[PDB]
Amino acid sequence: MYELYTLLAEYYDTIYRRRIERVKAEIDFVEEIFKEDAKREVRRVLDLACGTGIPTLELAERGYEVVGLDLHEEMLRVARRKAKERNLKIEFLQGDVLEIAFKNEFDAVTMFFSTIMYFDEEDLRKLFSKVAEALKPGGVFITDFPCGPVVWNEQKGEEKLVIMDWREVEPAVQKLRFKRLVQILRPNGEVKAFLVDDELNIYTPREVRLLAEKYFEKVKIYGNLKRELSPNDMRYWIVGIAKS
Amino acid sequence: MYELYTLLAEYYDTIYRRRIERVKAEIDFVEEIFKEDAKREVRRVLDLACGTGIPTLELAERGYEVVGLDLHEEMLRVARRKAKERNLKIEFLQGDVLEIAFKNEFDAVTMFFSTIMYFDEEDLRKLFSKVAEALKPGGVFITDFPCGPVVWNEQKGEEKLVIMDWREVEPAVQKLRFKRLVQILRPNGEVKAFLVDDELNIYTPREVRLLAEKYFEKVKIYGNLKRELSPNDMRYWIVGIAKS
Amino acid sequence: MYELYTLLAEYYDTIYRRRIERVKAEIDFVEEIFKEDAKREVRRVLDLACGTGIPTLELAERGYEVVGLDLHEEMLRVARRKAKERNLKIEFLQGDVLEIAFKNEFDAVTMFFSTIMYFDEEDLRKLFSKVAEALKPGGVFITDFPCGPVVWNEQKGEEKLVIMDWREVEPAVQKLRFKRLVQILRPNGEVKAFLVDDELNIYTPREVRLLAEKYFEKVKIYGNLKRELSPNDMRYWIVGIAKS
Amino acid sequence: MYELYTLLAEYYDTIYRRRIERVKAEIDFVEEIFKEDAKREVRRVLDLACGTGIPTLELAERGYEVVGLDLHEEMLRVARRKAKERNLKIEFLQGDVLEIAFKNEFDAVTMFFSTIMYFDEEDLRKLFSKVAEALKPGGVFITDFPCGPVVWNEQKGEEKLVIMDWREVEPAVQKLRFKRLVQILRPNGEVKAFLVDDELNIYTPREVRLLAEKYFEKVKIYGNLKRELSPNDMRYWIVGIAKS
Amino acid sequence: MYELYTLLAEYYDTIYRRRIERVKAEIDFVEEIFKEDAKREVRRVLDLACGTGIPTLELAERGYEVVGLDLHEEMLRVARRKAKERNLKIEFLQGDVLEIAFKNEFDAVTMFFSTIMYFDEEDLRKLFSKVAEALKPGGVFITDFPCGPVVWNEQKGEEKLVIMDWREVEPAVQKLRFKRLVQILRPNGEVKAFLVDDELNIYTPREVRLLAEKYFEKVKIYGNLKRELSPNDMRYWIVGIAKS
Amino acid sequence: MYELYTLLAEYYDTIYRRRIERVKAEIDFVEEIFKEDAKREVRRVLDLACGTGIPTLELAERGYEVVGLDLHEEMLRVARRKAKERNLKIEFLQGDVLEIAFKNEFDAVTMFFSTIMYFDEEDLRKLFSKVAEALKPGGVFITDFPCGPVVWNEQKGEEKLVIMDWREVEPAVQKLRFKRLVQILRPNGEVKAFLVDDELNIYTPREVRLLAEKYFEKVKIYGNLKRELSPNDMRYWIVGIAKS
Ligand SMILES: Nc1ncnc2c1ncn2[C@@H]1O[C@H](CSCC[C@H](N)C(=O)O)[C@@H](O)[C@H]1O
Ligand SMILES: Nc1ncnc2c1ncn2[C@@H]1O[C@H](CSCC[C@H](N)C(=O)O)[C@@H](O)[C@H]1O
Ligand SMILES: Nc1ncnc2c1ncn2[C@@H]1O[C@H](CSCC[C@H](N)C(=O)O)[C@@H](O)[C@H]1O
Ligand SMILES: Nc1ncnc2c1ncn2[C@@H]1O[C@H](CSCC[C@H](N)C(=O)O)[C@@H](O)[C@H]1O
Ligand SMILES: Nc1ncnc2c1ncn2[C@@H]1O[C@H](CSCC[C@H](N)C(=O)O)[C@@H](O)[C@H]1O
Ligand SMILES: Nc1ncnc2c1ncn2[C@@H]1O[C@H](CSCC[C@H](N)C(=O)O)[C@@H](O)[C@H]1O
Ligand SMILES: [Mg+2]
Ligand SMILES: [Mg+2]
Repeated sequence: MYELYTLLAEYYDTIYRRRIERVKAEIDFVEEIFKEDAKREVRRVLDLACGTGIPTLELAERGYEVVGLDLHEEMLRVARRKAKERNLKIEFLQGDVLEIAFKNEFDAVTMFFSTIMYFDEEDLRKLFSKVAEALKPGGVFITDFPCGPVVWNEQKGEEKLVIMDWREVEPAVQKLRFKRLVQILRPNGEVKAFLVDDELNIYTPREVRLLAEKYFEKVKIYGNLKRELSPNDMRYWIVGIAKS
Repeated sequence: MYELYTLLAEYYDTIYRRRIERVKAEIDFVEEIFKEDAKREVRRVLDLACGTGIPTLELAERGYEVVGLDLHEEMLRVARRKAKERNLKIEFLQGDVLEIAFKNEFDAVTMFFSTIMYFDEEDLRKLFSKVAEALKPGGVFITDFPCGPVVWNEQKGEEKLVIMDWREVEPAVQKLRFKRLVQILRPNGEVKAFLVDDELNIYTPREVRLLAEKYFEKVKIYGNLKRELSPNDMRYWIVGIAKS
Repeated sequence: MYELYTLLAEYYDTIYRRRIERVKAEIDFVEEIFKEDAKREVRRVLDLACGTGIPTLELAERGYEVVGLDLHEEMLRVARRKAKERNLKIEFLQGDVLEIAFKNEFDAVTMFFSTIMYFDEEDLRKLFSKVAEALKPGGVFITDFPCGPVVWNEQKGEEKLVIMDWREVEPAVQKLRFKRLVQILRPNGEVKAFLVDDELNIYTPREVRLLAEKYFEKVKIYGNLKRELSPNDMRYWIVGIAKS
Repeated sequence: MYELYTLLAEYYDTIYRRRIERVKAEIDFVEEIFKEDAKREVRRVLDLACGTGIPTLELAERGYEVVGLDLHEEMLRVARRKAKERNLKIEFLQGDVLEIAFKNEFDAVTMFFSTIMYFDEEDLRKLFSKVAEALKPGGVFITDFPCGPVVWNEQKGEEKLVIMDWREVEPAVQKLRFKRLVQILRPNGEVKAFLVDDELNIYTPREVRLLAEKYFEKVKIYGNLKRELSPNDMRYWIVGIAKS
Repeated sequence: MYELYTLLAEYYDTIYRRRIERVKAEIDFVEEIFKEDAKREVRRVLDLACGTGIPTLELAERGYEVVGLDLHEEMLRVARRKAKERNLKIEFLQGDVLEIAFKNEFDAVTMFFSTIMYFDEEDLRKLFSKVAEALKPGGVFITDFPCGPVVWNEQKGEEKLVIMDWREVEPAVQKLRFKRLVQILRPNGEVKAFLVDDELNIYTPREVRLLAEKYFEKVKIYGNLKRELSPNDMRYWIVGIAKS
Repeated sequence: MYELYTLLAEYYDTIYRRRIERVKAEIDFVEEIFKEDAKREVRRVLDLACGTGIPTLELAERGYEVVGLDLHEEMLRVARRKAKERNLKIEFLQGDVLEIAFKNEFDAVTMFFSTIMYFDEEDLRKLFSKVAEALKPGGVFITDFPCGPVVWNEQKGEEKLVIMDWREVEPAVQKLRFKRLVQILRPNGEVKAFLVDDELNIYTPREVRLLAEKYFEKVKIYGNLKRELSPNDMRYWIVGIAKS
């Protein structure tokens, strides 16, 4: 597990070129949540499992004081490099999100790009509990998650990446095995291959809300970058608002 | 909605011939639950949304004192007819399960064949609350639910039924539109057709346990007629045990 | 052929409830075309193969002087009924679009909802030629077209419609056989069924442009209700602008 | 079973319009087999399970003396009617092919259009045994066989036929349940529907040969109207040649 | 051909980890067959095409005197290694099963895991003939057989295996081309790949029986580890019982 | 782009072994066109984008005086090598087909195997214009084109090729991204991989005829190696006849 965040860390931004191309639209939505859902001015944000800091840097660019936390130093290495290149001041920390000990010191806490799926029910409750403890009164928690083999390609410099994704689902226990073979091709034909194989957890929007309402005064479920939920939306946002 | 239980009531057992052919194995499992999970002797059972009483009669046949409740008299008419023909004594009552008012008088309450899907979150909570009140200490609540067009046929007397089912899912709001066209063919080619169109709710096993855990001391999740849950099971059983 | 416009005419608006629900967004786009693409003020519009007048009435409601033409009186009957009920003054005429003889008297000519598909190459050229002759200098022609069995349902009063669609394509000759079985169910189960079976022609956006550029000074291809064309758009609009 | 040959007999030729359009191509092949595989002159032919006599009539028209045998009078009625209309002399008899008692009476025995699928292993042996008895030395036995829901349509006069086929396969016992809903639509929308539900047997080319070799000194397997078998052929022909 | 048994021999047990996890369940069934179908005591067993001896070892472990025969030394090397490690006495021989010359020497002869698919009709007869010669009166012959691209993965120590299977079928000649790309990934990304490309033969339960009945006084067809055959079983077992 | 014609040039004929195995039938058709459609005797032929010269050599072998032109020297190297080995005299030239300047000097111009797809509308017009100039009166222009991942394999010497193809279509702009991963496996498992990634253009038969009709007196559309077009043909041939 975590092959994507260690050995493939330097290729993460390449693999997720699309996610980056639309980070601005996503943070526009996040700021609307800060403005309409939060019950306090949002200035300091804790971005959990920040990875290479794609949304982290976008938030920083807009004036937020951001602290990013990630389990893997290989990912943080990339985030710090980009922050330095863009003259953005962000505090990047290594650590497990389940072990944070911040106490009512962030106006908002975020977890971007389906990361709640890495946690089972017990760990998710632990996470939400720690997030609630990290928030200032009226602060908000924001996290997004989604509803044979597929092949695609990207390119980093002279290296071409051919990626093949497939999944194995176990509905009864709400588990999903996400597999991704990444082949890195050099100009002369030499190849290197790495296999991502992570166990993920499947949750419905209602499930997350039920688990979250236990830690936040109010929880909202939104879809498709709008502060509303439509029947056919395919990506969801859970917004937890701390009592003020 | 409810076309299947009103206009098509007399055709229900024909449409669900398969469900009937395996009711004995299902009740064998239910008795195992009464034995291993219930904390009191099970004698009096309340079967909610009993329909034509397929599992209701099988329980009665084994000596249980059963009370069956259903919203539609058309379904109850079939249940009573079969009970009479089989010399089984069962009290069949018409009524909404959400309006029951029984108090500490049933050793076990059941709801067979995916009927929880007819209730949204709010009504499901209301249902579980009333079920808990109806149960006696150590009593158990048992209910089962599942994980373009598909056509199949059955026959009742001289009439042949061609059934076409299809679904429309709204994932965001966890809603499912179950559509079923039932064509009834007579020997001379004359046809009568009826459209079933019910709005159903989509729940995961974890989700139901969460909503139920609030009303029962303990809640268990089982699969495929075994007091355990395997990764690939496709039919689930939720068992609520009243504190004893 | 044309079963949908004769025997099923009174059910057309029911079958296409969705098309109606979004006619306002479509005419908003049409007016943007009038404003930005036309080289003259648009007041009088000829709506060819107007059917039940869905977009025809919407245009009339907005102040345009509209003339609607359709081959089938059964469709016009519906259009006139709705126009009268809404106090909209529209001149509805019966006739073949390939036989129009209007001479430079319309500011714009429209053909809505994939109707160019009913015409093969030769007839399409004839149509475009007649449309060009009907337009005032700087006027515009606007028409939209799209890129096992599928079942769905609608309802008109007490009647329920179960619709099954399937197609048979002949790529070599760019022909498509559009088939639709419409079953009309009455409350007591009695049913009436009609089969739509029309031969349609398949065209690419570039094909239509090449055929249209021969009759209009300038032709534009737009997609998805925007005066631009994106790689993945699935519905197209051809806009022909007459020399001014 | 047999609904297609009784209640739907008068619609058989309509449903199998294509099977008819290429009957000449098929008989050309059959004659090639008489000429190259038969070790005697073929004059008198016994066409088993002749149905509406589609190939039976084509043979007679070419000078062959043919006797057609079928279990259903409803099918023979159509065959005789066509034989009469085309002034072709053919002896059409009603009877079960498993009960024939002919002996050294025919130069060739045929069974067209996948009918062997109606007989299980035991009955197929009985049939082959009877066919061998009916043949004259050097005579030949010829029969063809192939390797949802799917909806299609046809038309007979003013009546339109909408046909929906689907199958249920039992691989272990090599059984196939072929279902076909035939809806007959009148111009005014009135409908008549019949359900075809036959149990068929699945055989591979190898199987048939192994079963036939026991009764014919020589058994050949051909495909796609050629006296050869290619790896990807999808329609097979078994030819049994009686010892001369 | 045979790439899986030569170049990939040391990876066979990894690729077929599941086939191994249920070897005990399979031998339980095999013993049931020895006990109920064999007309003599089974002590000495000949396991044809034994491979890495997965079932061979399970039999020996239960007291049977087993002789394993395989064409490839690379596979036997693995079997002997495991036999040694588990201190099991087994005589592993290299040789072609089509060339065995045993006579009235074994109480039972086995061929596990679909290997009959490697032989065409002619060679399958030769094999069955040899097996019959090798058996003692009342002895039994047992063999199982079943009814893309698909990608899956496994792991042996630090090496990860990504396997991609696809097939090319020739229905007419009942041939199957089974292709499998096995990519072996080292932790540093280095890769080794081998392509499995075997020609296999397609047989139905009926076929095998017809071919076997010629050499065994009694031939039975079973499915899903039970001495019975159900309509939907997908894995079959052929049991040949020598005349006693 | 062009990876297939540069780095993989020496593997082209192996990858397209099938295309080669049927070149004779294709040239048989081409000669029929020279005979029935050309209005002059065909002796000198210009084969544009000749590649490794598969059809080029077949034409030369039949006595035609051929000039082959290709953008990539790597492909021409293979063509010249084969011509030399087969003692065929052909003039192979390097160059862009869009830059040809031949005038009234070829009896026929050809472009085999879907190469028109490499040109957008503008370049295709430019190409047809230059082809017309290169032809002599009554001369003919002939070109053929077709109507997740798919894996297959081939072999060149000791090297095995596993090829995985997939496509990404942009219907609105009629663009297609043809992707092909070619993995070259050596006996010891070592691998070399190359990614083909070309942008292609999608045209219908009618569309090509429209663009061509502008440069040739007559243009014909044929399908499946016959001087006619059938409804279900999947490969098309466009034939331009210069006015004679
Ligand atoms: N327990 C845990 N604690 C901290 N980070 C974790 C974690 N489990 C997973 N992660 C981190 O989850 C991240 C998922 S990738 C998503 C990255 C980033 N938020 C974005 O929007 O692009 C990885 O960087 C991984 O290292
Ligand atoms: N609110 C409600 N109260 C009581 N019955 C209800 C109900 N909503 C739906 N039902 C009943 O739900 C039943 C579903 S059919 C399943 C029937 C039966 N338990 C069996 O196992 O076969 C119908 O008989 C319907 O009338
Ligand atoms: N040759 C022709 N002349 C006039 N109308 C024609 C025609 N061929 C088809 N039609 C008409 O094409 C219409 C297609 S239905 C689309 C209707 C309408 N424009 C809308 O947007 O809803 C039918 O009303 C049919 O009668
Ligand atoms: N036991 C049996 N004896 C005689 N005919 C039989 C039969 N079982 C089925 N059939 C006949 O099988 C026929 C199959 S339909 C094929 C008909 C015809 N040979 C053709 O080529 O078109 C039906 O007409 C049916 O009545
Ligand atoms: N003609 C032949 N003679 C002996 N073994 C053969 C053979 N053709 C194929 N095989 C062997 O067939 C085996 C198939 S693999 C199945 C192995 C083993 N019986 C099990 O149950 O796991 C390979 O080990 C291969 O070497
Ligand atoms: N602009 C251009 N000018 C010349 N050749 C071109 C070209 N664009 C692509 N090609 C050539 O297109 C060829 C396509 S491969 C088809 C090759 C050959 N006609 C056959 O039938 O097998 C390649 O050899 C490539 O180099
Ligand atoms: Mg845990
Ligand atoms: Mg025409």
